Amino acid sequence: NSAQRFCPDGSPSECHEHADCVLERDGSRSCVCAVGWAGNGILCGRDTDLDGFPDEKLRCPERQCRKDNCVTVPNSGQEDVDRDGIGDACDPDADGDGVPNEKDNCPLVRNPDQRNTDEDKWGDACDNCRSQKNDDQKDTDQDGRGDACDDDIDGDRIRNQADNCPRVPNSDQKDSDGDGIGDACDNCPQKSNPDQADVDHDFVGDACDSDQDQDGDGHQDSRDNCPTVPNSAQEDSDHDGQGDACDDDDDNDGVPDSRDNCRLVPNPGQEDADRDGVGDVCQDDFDADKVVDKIDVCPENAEVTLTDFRAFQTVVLDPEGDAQIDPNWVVLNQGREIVQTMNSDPGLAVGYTAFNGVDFEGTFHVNTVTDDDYAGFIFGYQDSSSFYVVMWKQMEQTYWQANPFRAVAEPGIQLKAVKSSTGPGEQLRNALWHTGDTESQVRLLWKDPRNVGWKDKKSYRWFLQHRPQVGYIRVRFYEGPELVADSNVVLDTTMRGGRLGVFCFSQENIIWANLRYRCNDTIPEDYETHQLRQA
Ligand SMILES: *[C@@H]1O[C@H](CO)[C@@H](O[C@@H]2O[C@H](CO)[C@@H](O[C@@H]3O[C@H](CO[C@H]4O[C@H](CO)[C@@H](O)[C@H](O)[C@@H]4O)[C@@H](O)[C@H](O)[C@@H]3O)[C@H](O)[C@H]2NC(C)=O)[C@H](O)[C@H]1NC(C)=O
Ligand SMILES: [Ca+2]
Ligand SMILES: [Ca+2]
Ligand SMILES: [Ca+2]
Ligand SMILES: [Ca+2]
Ligand SMILES: [Ca+2]
Ligand SMILES: [Ca+2]
Ligand SMILES: [Ca+2]
Ligand SMILES: [Ca+2]
Ligand SMILES: [Ca+2]
Ligand SMILES: [Ca+2]
Ligand SMILES: [Ca+2]
Ligand SMILES: [Ca+2]
Ligand SMILES: [Ca+2]
Ligand SMILES: [Ca+2]
Ligand SMILES: [Ca+2]
Ligand SMILES: [Ca+2]
Ligand SMILES: [Ca+2]
Ligand SMILES: [Ca+2]
Ligand SMILES: [Ca+2]
Ligand SMILES: [Ca+2]
Ligand SMILES: [Ca+2]
Ligand SMILES: [Ca+2]
Ligand SMILES: [Ca+2]
Ligand SMILES: [Ca+2]
Ligand SMILES: [Ca+2]
Ligand SMILES: [Ca+2]
Ligand SMILES: [Ca+2]
Ligand SMILES: [Ca+2]
Ligand SMILES: [Ca+2]
Ligand SMILES: [Ca+2]
Repeated sequence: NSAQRFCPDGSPSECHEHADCVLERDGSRSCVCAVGWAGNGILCGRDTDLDGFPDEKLRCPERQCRKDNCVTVPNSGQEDVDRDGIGDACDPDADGDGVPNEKDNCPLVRNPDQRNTDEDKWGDACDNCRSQKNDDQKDTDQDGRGDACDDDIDGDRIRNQADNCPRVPNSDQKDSDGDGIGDACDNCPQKSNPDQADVDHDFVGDACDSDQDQDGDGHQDSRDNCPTVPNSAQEDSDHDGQGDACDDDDDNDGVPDSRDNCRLVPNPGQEDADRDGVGDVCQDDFDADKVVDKIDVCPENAEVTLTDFRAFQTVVLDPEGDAQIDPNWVVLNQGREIVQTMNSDPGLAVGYTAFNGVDFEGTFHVNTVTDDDYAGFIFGYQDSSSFYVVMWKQMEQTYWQANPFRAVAEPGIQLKAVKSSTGPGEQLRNALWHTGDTESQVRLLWKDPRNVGWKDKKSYRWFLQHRPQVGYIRVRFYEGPELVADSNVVLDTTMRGGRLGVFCFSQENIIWANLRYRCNDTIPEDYETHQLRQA
């Protein structure tokens, strides 16, 4: 029998049995349903597919109270085009136009006529390049004309053939070295590297690249706005050249941040609308990003703001190709849900924001009985040769390519460090498939002692904690409401910060739903416990 708890401030909690009381930085507090449950904090219903919408409707009136419109397929976007109560994620005819999904060249825009003049994946009714095949449907400047159609693909009003950065906008067209490649998109804005050689594919060309990075934050010294402090996120509030992590007045208003109250907005006076410790222009907006602290994913970082994965770099881990099918990625739920539909070569979707200390949670689900291969997530991504990966494989299996070596994979969660000395290729590939260490490639920092694969159409919630400063790594897995695997504190210092993403390898129809990341440098307690308990 469980009883009513008190909030973190000691006031009596008034949350649901299956909700926690959290207090925000302004000493207000709110309830959140615990993993396996959904609603506001006060009403919690069971959440079967771990996606934030409950199996039954609830009496409160916020999105998360209305009944999940795909009870078992995770769909945090809750998308329902034809608004018929069946979610796109599990409605036989998503747009209700007669043509069932599998046979509909435009599954979400209605088009019984099924016209498709170029014969690419997409019907005319929803193809941003009518007479030009282009299944990936890239529209870099969000204009309507896909790239394959666009005479100004990046929308900077400079024509493509007359644009020295034909894809990265730059109306000033500055090329500060004449290599022909414009500053806005030259991997080397200082040195002529017309050929653009980038041997390691870290996106620093050769005439630039030093491969010197002493703090391990994934930034070249030559190019690290704060060389000795791991600061992968690279913030520099004032723009004064030196990043916050070493800078002594990150905003510049004369007050040292050693003793300042609006550390990130100019406030030379330390003046207030109230006496409470915080200042003024930064009251409930520490970083004045005009996004209130409570909702701000990186409450003291001006450019990051909201968990958002729709801007993502795509990495391919065996570029030669074995299947020569590339994973293909769909984002949904406003950048808070990723989906991968192919039975593909290895690959990573990786978001553009980087982090120091970070918390990252998602729901892993493989929406299909078919295959039994690998899915996972990525944190501390620095480049295609340096990152941390968590992968899981349904079925024990020896990889079919016996070259370059025999890679055998086991069921059951793996934590791996990837520091490849070769990069995307044959080696890294078998290295990633193999459950164990590969001499110049991968180290298996942790594996789940259960040795249990993921179940077909089942939904698991993951919670990562990374603290690059102290090399702290810790991952938890929940199946339904119950915790099922815990790595414990894994100390490892290979990439001291990086970017977040997802990984897949040979597995069609994975959903990563209800994705959340946030800034967190406050180091977990059981770190010093771990450190002390060397007795
Ligand atoms: C950023 O990271 C910080 C550390 O990793 C996070 O701070 C931690 O916040 C939690 C608050 O939940 C504190 O942990 C404990 O909370 C429990 C809650 O009771 C329930 O859980 C316990 C197991 O702890 C279980 O036994 C019970 O049955 C309950 O179901 C309390 O019982 C404890 O007193 C304890 O406070 C950590 O102490 C706190 N650590 C630190 C170092 O601050 C922080 O919240 C993260 N911030 C984010 C995501 O914004
Ligand atoms: Ca009470
Ligand atoms: Ca649900
Ligand atoms: Ca659902
Ligand atoms: Ca529908
Ligand atoms: Ca329908
Ligand atoms: Ca249809
Ligand atoms: Ca249609
Ligand atoms: Ca077409
Ligand atoms: Ca087309
Ligand atoms: Ca375009
Ligand atoms: Ca252009
Ligand atoms: Ca355009
Ligand atoms: Ca351009
Ligand atoms: Ca240049
Ligand atoms: Ca150059
Ligand atoms: Ca390079
Ligand atoms: Ca490099
Ligand atoms: Ca560095
Ligand atoms: Ca640094
Ligand atoms: Ca600065
Ligand atoms: Ca500072
Ligand atoms: Ca400064
Ligand atoms: Ca200051
Ligand atoms: Ca200030
Ligand atoms: Ca104040
Ligand atoms: Ca803010
Ligand atoms: Ca922010
Ligand atoms: Ca299967
Ligand atoms: Ca297989
Ligand atoms: Ca496969």
